[PDB]
Amino acid sequence: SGFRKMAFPSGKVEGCMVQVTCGTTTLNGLWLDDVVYCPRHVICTSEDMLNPNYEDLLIRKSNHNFLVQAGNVQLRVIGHSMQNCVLKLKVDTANPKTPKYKFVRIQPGQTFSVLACYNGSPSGVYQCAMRPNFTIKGSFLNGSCGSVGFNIDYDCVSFCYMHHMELPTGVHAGTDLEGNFYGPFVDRQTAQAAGTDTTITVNVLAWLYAAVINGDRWFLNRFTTTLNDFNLVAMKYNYEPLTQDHVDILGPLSAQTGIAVLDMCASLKELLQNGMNGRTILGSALLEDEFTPFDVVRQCSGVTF
Amino acid sequence: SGFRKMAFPSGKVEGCMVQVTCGTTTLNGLWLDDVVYCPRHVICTSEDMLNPNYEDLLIRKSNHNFLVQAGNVQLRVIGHSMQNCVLKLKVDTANPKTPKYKFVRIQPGQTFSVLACYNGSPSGVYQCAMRPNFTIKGSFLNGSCGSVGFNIDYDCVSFCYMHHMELPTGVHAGTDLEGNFYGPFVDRQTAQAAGTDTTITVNVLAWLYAAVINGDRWFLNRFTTTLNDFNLVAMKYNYEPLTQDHVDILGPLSAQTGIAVLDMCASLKELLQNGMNGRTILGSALLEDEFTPFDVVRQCSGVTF
Ligand SMILES: *[C@](O)(C(=O)NC)[C@H](CC[C@H](C)F)NC(=O)[C@@H]1[C@H]2CCC[C@H]2CN1C(=O)[C@@H](NC(=O)OC)C(C)(C)C
Ligand SMILES: *[C@](O)(C(=O)NC)[C@H](CC[C@H](C)F)NC(=O)[C@@H]1[C@H]2CCC[C@H]2CN1C(=O)[C@@H](NC(=O)OC)C(C)(C)C
Repeated sequence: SGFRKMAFPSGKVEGCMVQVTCGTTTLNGLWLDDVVYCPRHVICTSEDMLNPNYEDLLIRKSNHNFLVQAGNVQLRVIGHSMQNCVLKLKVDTANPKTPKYKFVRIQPGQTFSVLACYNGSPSGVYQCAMRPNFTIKGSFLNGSCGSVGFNIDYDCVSFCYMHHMELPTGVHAGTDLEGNFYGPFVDRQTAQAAGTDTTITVNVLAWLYAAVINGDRWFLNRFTTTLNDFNLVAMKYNYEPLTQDHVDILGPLSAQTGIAVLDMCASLKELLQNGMNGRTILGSALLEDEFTPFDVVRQCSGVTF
Repeated sequence: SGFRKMAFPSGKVEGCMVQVTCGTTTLNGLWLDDVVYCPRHVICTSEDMLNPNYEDLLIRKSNHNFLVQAGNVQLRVIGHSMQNCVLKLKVDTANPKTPKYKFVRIQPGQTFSVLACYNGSPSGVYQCAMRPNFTIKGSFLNGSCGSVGFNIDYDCVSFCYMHHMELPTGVHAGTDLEGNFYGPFVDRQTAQAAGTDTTITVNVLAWLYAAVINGDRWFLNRFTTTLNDFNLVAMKYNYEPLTQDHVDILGPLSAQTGIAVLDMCASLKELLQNGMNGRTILGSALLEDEFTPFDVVRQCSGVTF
């Protein structure tokens, strides 16, 4: 038993991390087969940043201007191109540690692990969610740009995030591995504010199921609710609507515990309207929304990779 | 900015994880050079467990009875011995992925990462603290025995924990890599209860410094306290005494923020006596005690490995 915020094992991603330097700027890149992916702003100084013309800056670079280091070893760059907000540096050596991988654009509410890196060297790993407002609540210092987020399914690493920016209040924005930002954000140092965030209702329910599985049952009430009536309450408390798809996705946890989803919704409604009254659930004094149903099953069933 | 519970990158440990089977029992082992370390209870059935005589059970085993698998590959066992609560299986192949390593017995209050594993395959990684009562609040399912806890210092993996048991209320007990339990516990299925736990005061202070560094300052008051007067309050709230060593260890964070440790102690005293009043600190509605001062510096300074 027990329940922790649990990241994927990071080894398969660690073997892909490199350092990319262009001029004065150094950040991280991702080396897969014979391509290194990194944020396009490696080609900028911190005066280009107010509004860089990246296409223009890149035309004045050539392959040799990119210093790519995998540990101690320089990798010779033999081609380069820009795809949205990422650069692809073709190198003359394929990474022998490349795992089976895919690039995937994740949906808001889904979780992933971040391997935070500096100068191509991993610092730590932690689990995040893509927030409904397309930011992530990460932990990043200057030098972490190009760090990636990912999920692992058996042997296959699905890369979903590359770090680019920090927005006001210490939240983070970035791209998929095709270089397309999540959310309305752009890679320039200009006033941009995230939309107002919302709580990921299906994930809160998943975490209440995790609590039940772990024997922390105190909040289960004797009632039920309709989907529509629950959503009227979710709206008031800035929770996202619960859909029938969400109900179906919660099916495995509902079956395991014998608690119908709409019964769990009645218990969550009471928690929203009345509070926790100083009690905890799974050691938390707030309702947690960064565990997906799959995260709960994986952690409560021992899924390995 | 940002602050997350952050585990060490797990790759160097993943490359050491194997499966060990003896008879009906399968669990995880740690393969370093030509030795596999695992819990001695691999030689038990789940009837031996009330009170096994491990020395006696082991005399009736020979090398070939231990099936050790590293991924797809069986490793031939050529020697075995017992050291306290761990078995050491000598194998005929040295692990080529062995990192620089040490075995270290950590002190209560210190943190480490756990790589949870099943059938020799890693499932996830998370950060824990050794509690003052010598348990850890982990996340472990049957099959996770032999999973290890560790810290990384640049290139060197310091292994500090191997998982053996779960105690009432879903907390966990285990050994160092010399097989000596943390705490009074024994590897048998007999009534054992942890001592009453306490809150790790120096770590709470470290986390308040992390909050200040991240701009979450609301709880800083205008006062100071003496060490003695603070400890009288810590005692009442089941917090461990703060020592001068702790004050000195907090020096780097105090210097960074300009807040003297005893001034931060006055702010913590007020939080203990008055509560948070529904506010959060670093996104938490409770005071967090599983970040050490070093954890805060590492995460707020970008230390890599
Ligand atoms: C990376 O570029 C990096 O690590 N480089 C070595 C950094 C990481 C900063 C934090 C830790 F996330 N990101 C930037 O500095 C980006 C930069 C590229 C896109 C536009 C440029 C500014 N920038 C920012 O994050 C700014 N954010 C901002 O303008 O938001 C509207 C701030 C944080 C520098 C003000
Ligand atoms: C490991 O042995 C394992 O994973 N084996 C495949 C397990 C892990 C159990 C949980 C997830 F931690 N541990 C045990 O079952 C141990 C076992 C070895 C030492 C004594 C034996 C009982 N045991 C327990 O953890 C029991 N704890 C207990 O007796 O505490 C006083 C319980 C949890 C099985 C009752």
